[PDB]
Amino acid sequence: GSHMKNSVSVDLPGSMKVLVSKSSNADGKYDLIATVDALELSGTSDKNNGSGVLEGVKADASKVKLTISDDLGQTTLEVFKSDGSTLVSKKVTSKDKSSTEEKFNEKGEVSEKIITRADGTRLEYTGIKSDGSGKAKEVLKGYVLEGTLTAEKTTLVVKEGTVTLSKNISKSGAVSVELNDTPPPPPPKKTAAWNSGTSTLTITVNSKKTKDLVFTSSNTITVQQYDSNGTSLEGSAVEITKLDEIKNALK
Amino acid sequence: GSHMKNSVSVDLPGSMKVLVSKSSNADGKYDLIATVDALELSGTSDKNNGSGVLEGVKADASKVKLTISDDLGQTTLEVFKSDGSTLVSKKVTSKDKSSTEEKFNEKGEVSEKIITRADGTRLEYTGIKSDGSGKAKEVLKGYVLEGTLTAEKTTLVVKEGTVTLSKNISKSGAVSVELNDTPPPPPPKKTAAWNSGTSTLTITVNSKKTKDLVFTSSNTITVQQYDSNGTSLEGSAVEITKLDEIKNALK
Repeated sequence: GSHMKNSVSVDLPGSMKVLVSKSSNADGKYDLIATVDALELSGTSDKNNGSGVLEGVKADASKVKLTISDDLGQTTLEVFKSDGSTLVSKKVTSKDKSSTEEKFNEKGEVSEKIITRADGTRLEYTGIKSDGSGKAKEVLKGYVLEGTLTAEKTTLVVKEGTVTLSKNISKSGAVSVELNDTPPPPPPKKTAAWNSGTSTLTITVNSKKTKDLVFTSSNTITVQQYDSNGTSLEGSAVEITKLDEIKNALK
Repeated sequence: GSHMKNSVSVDLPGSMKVLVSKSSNADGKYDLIATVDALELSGTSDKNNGSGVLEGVKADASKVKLTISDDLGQTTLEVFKSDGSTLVSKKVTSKDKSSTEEKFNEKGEVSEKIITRADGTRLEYTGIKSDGSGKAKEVLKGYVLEGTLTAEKTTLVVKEGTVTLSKNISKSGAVSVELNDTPPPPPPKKTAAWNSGTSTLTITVNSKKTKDLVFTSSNTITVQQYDSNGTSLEGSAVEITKLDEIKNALK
């Protein structure tokens, strides 16, 4: 790969290496050389520990820039369009093996982002919108949490029955958790009044009369409905002819 | 079948016929003859309209008695054991074609009873016990209602969901109806408190702490239960290793 006479090799975060000249040149700057994805990057630095900025040009004229932090604890690898300013990809890697990788839309704005923690768990963001929202996924050991992203926080949601658990992660990385239980409305209870004089059972639900069941001198049962206000009967009484029709009227 | 010289034939309820002599005998009583189920029954009456009591003896010595009401509106056909007093069957039939038929246990007590109304609907009682209870069935046009019998009333029951409809019929035949709705208890609602200092969500149900969910600095979730009183934690925290275990803890 990269070769430099009278150089020291420096190991970098992200499984990269930079060669730094043992000697400084006329300006007292040190030469830096690195090969990243088979492209040679080069720069000069005031320092000789391996920190600085290295640059190169892909065969398709894309511009590549590798920035190495002063203490060697972090690398930033950026790929631009040929203009040298519209980002195509960006990966920041720290010595503890955590990292942030971004993909960009055609205008150079972040459209996807993967945060890899030092322990290998990940936050994966896709479909990022200009207001900072998007779809979110937290990849943990043994399982994946799903949710959404806003500008201030990532909200991962687990649902079971009527219970919702929300794990919120601020851009700072602070965690806060909430739980909600929204039980369905209790079904309104049927009550009934019996008028022995008219052999009529009047059912009520939610304080409204719903129907009259008449138990006739002919040993039959009829059902008649009330209007939506429960004010008076509507239509005509219907004689029940099968058991399922009694059950239905009790629904 | 039955034959009598100088007699008039009288049609009776229950598709029976009695022959009555045109003349009274020395005592001024009239001869009555009838054939019921191929057995000739005979009696004498003070009256000549066909009312009275006729009796006969089956080939197995069972005693049969047919009583015809004074106005001919009702017949009672009883079959006894040879003692002439332990009932084996009894059928009362009215001119309007309603009827009551009873079967009896070996001690001559009613064990089953069918009431047939003039309109052909029926009440069917089986397994009648000495306290007057038993199983009940009302056979209506198009469907059958099921229930139970007590000494004072027959209670036919239709259930749908949590609703129970009861049709009560007194021994007099008066009808009264009731409805009950017993909704299940509303599921107790989960609530939770978040302690940011300990990154711990504490769930409560029915005013008792149920479990702690800890969201650790290692990007893991642990769950630990409280005792049945909700007083303090029990056992040891268990690390969640799959999504189903989070859902389970939310059940």
